[PDB]
Amino acid sequence: MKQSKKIIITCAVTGSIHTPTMSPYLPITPEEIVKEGVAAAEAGAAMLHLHARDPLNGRPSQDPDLFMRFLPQLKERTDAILNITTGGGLGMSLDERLAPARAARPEVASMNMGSLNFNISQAAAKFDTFKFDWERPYLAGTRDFILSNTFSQIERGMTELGASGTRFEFECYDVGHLYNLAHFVDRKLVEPPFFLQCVFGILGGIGADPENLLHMRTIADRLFGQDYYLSVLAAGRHQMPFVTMSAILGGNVRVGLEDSLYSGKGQLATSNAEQVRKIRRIIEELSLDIATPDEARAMLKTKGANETSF
Amino acid sequence: MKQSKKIIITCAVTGSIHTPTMSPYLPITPEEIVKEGVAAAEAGAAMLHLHARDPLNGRPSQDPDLFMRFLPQLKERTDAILNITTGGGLGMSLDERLAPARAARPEVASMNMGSLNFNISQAAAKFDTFKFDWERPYLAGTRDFILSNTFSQIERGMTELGASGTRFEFECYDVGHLYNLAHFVDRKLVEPPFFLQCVFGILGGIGADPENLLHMRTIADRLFGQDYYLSVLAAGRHQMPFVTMSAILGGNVRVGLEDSLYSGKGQLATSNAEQVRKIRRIIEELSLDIATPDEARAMLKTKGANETSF
Amino acid sequence: MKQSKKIIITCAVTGSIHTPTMSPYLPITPEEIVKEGVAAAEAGAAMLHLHARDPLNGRPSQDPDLFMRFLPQLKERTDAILNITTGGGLGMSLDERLAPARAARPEVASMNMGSLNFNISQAAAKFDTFKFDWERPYLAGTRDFILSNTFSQIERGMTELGASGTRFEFECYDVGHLYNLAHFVDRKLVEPPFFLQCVFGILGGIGADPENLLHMRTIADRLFGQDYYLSVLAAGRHQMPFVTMSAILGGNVRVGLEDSLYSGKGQLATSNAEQVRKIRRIIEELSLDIATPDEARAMLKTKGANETSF
Amino acid sequence: MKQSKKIIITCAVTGSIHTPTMSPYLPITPEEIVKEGVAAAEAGAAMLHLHARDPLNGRPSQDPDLFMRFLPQLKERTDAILNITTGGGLGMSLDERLAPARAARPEVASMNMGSLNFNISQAAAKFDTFKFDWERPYLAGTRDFILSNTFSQIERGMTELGASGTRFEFECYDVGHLYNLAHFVDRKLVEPPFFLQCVFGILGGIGADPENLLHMRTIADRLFGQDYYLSVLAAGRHQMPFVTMSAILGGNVRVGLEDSLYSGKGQLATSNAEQVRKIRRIIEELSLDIATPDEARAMLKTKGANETSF
Ligand SMILES: [Zn+2]
Ligand SMILES: [Zn+2]
Ligand SMILES: [Zn+2]
Ligand SMILES: [Zn+2]
Repeated sequence: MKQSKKIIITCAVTGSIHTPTMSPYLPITPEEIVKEGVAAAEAGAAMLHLHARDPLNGRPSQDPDLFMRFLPQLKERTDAILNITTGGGLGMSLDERLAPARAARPEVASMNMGSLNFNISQAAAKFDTFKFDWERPYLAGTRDFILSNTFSQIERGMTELGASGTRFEFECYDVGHLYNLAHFVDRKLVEPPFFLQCVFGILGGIGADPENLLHMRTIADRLFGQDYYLSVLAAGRHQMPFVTMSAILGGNVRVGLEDSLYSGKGQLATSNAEQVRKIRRIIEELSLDIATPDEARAMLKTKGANETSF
Repeated sequence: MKQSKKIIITCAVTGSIHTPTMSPYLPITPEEIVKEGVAAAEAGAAMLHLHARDPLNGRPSQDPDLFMRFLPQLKERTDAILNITTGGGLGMSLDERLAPARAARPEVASMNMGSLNFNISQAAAKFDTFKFDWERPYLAGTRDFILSNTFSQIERGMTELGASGTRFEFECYDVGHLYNLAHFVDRKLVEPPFFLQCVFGILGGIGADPENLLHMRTIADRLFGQDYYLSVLAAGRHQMPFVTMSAILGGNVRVGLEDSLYSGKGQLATSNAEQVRKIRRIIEELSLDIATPDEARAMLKTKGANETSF
Repeated sequence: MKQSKKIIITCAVTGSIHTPTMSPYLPITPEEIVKEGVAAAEAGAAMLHLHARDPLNGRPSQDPDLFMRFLPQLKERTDAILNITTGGGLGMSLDERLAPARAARPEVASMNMGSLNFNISQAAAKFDTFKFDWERPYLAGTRDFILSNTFSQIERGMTELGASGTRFEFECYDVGHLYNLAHFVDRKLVEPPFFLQCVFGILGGIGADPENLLHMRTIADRLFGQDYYLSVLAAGRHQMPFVTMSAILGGNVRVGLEDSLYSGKGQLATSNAEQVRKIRRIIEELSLDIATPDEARAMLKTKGANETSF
Repeated sequence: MKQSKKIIITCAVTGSIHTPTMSPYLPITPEEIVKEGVAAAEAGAAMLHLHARDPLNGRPSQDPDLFMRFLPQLKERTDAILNITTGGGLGMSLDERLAPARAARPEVASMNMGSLNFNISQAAAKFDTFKFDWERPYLAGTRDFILSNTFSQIERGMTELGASGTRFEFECYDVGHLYNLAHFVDRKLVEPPFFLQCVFGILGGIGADPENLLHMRTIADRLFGQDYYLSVLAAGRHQMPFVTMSAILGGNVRVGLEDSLYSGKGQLATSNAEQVRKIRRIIEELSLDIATPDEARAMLKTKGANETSF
């Protein structure tokens, strides 16, 4: 693992797992996404991980037109690296999923490193009523859902998006995902540095037990040595302890309303900025420091803000 | 983990990953499966893990009629526990996959604990020619293949097969599979003892690095304490070191031509019995001992040989 | 490991490793020790780990008369649990080392769980001049020094101090110390709960690599299950990351000028209270909470503040 | 860790922990040591780890004259590398301990990497009577014993024995010993390759739990990368499982009556050769292979058999 002299704080603004019923502070409209992205960047986020939602009901959408209603606006108001999801909403085809990144030609895109069960159905039991008709069926339908990323699908994404100079945020939900990445690294379909994002607490993925983070770092060191950066995200209540653990291990951090709707125990976060501010305070207490957007670009070896199609 | 006073040697006779071109000793016909199963049992295998193949070309098949051409014969010639696959051939639907276990009502059935990429396409590069037309497309098609076991699919299998008194061999290909099992254990859809089979070396699953075995045991201890038995299988050259490691850790062992076509380095195994004999010799050198079929039945708490439908 | 609903912050006020030349803020006199202990307790320290020093030159001393110049004063000004060292100054005999605890009959005493090389000689290279004649020879002499705690010595300490109702802070500097404790636990010379203090970063002990903390917790879980509390201290720059890691793992924390002379990177701590305040802020950011002295007494099952001989 | 293409089998012939009462097959006289060393070498031992004993009563002795009654004889009858203990008998001074290696100028000498409690007193409870007067007091006296290896002592041994071209077998009884070695490696007092011998199961050292071996390998990889060879020994019943684990991990193996008096469960070993033969059979079952003495010399980079003073 390459030691992160300056820590990259990534903010995942809204995602596609949480639904409108779950929090009145979930960013939905393009205008809310811009406002939240800017606030997160101003709090210290060097990178913004972005999904789009239907502006009226919050349903996940990979419509590039919705992305074009916030990407240019974010670019004009902040210098944060704009990271586009290729995961999108649960149930979308690969064509739908790659559309935004293909249209935008971003500096960074997420790249899910394996197929797994992705079960968020238990969340539905916490709510007796739902604001929109799509929410309960969406959550319930995940009991029989696989977030698909076959070796052929990964290779296609790497080839098509790699061609425009995109660098990837490799999302690794389990130990096997590290080995899946090693397969591609050995075939030279991606070049170092590898930005490895370990994901904890999803039902279908690796659990949010600390031993799992240290284990994944040990395996990543064995497979990739000094050619990778560690980043960490964890679901809900696990977010702060896991990203603090990452900082301590010489890694990078991902926070945001996509991953947890809470600022702290029993308290809904009113903004992405609250979580960015919190992890930054923790980092500072540990005598560590954060990366600026341009320091992050140099770490990830991105193509530059001026080379995108927005 | 419950310490295995007597070690269960499971023999996986033929499987569905290896193809006829790869070895002339791959058991194909029902008569070959009976002969091999009996030899494996006589060498010390307490349990036989079974798949069927098209008798003419070796193509994987979950036709219950093919199973009925070897199950009664095995039952009459050995007292080994007959474990029926619910994985079957790669590309089969869940209906096809559950058919043999539903017809046979076996003491044990395999139960795959999560969805994963299952890529055996690299095997094709080792052979310039193939005996049968189905082999190359089968292997190549795995680049875009997911061995599907959604939470809904797992629950269906547990409910339908649990109803006939079947005990499961829980196949865990990655750390997330342990957490997937814990979900069901917490909901009481399966009762202890849990026979956990950790699977190493599949491209799409956890790699065959020793640290992965000890890590999975640590996590299983945290999730299940004294309610589980550890078993281990590893692909190809990793088979013997991994099953020896399992024995040393107080676990059980799985060998067989399903998992490795080799008796030792650079030597094709002429029979399943060769591998069973080898692991038994290693066990004996370590001052350990193997379980008889009935000792295995008492460990797994099976319904008994007389309660099956064959 | 028993989960620490409320975290015990222990403050090690001065120790015997750091010398006066190293910081003008090192507490030396009994009056400085009282002032510092009170400030640390008021900042949130539930327990104070105490050593004495020669009031004129700061040389470590296990003279019970020096302890009696701060113990009654601390008892009157705070309700913090007073933990007396049985380690004392490097080079002292066991008779000298046990004298303060034997005289004071404290609620808690430290108990070093094994013999190890204890080399602090490298610290001398950071200073071209020393305030007092004893400092350089003290540090240099540690190259050929063993902090002695033989099985006979440990048994004597446990027997003599156990007789007065003392509970022990078991100081474990390496993995073997856990096994040394297990030997005594199996012989029932100490009763649960076991307050295990893992010590990282001493040359001669286990290094300050995160993997070592998680490993020691895994081994402690195997040896002691639910009968122990985890506490952690780390030398110098490692203090804050290690105690934060402990908090995240469900453990307790030890800070203080005994272990690190710094408040943060490149900044000498002016008081023990600075470090207590810092770890408390980190704890609060993680949505965790600290234990009051009486909550700590209930956790450790101490004899009570009124049952000491001061 | 450097992968051991050929495995070095070291045979520790007699040691100083086991006493004559414990087995009639314990090698005592110089003639017995020669006979046993030759048998062990002929069974496959590339290296012989040697201690001397009083020929009449078996009491440990570091008298160089006793070593000269077996070293020339071993050199003439086998080409095995002769490894001389600098540990010797428990209770000896460093002067006594270094005498044999200083006189012999061997290719290899053992080098204990830290001070620890070394308690073998529990062995006495297994015997109601003892053959010789020295045995019970020797064992009982270990309750209050430290195997001393201070940083000054280690440096002296490295300097004095390094001067004659000796390579060291670094005996590491706990994780802290790895860090102790790193201190010397960083100061260039020893040059690569480092032959690291991890020692499990001594009361006062790290316990014989498998996790401890994998952990020590992880730490050694972090501290020394590709500059070291792993070797393993374990006490009594732990010997075979631990050395088999080492083989599986790409390490080397140490067996012998010094470490275990047993050939297998409930069976006293009649000769060192029995254990060498057993580990060699296990190695061969795993499709691994052993090193010849000269292959071992090339691995360890020894000065050659002709450059010793015997
Ligand atoms: Zn996302
Ligand atoms: Zn199968
Ligand atoms: Zn202290
Ligand atoms: Zn020895």
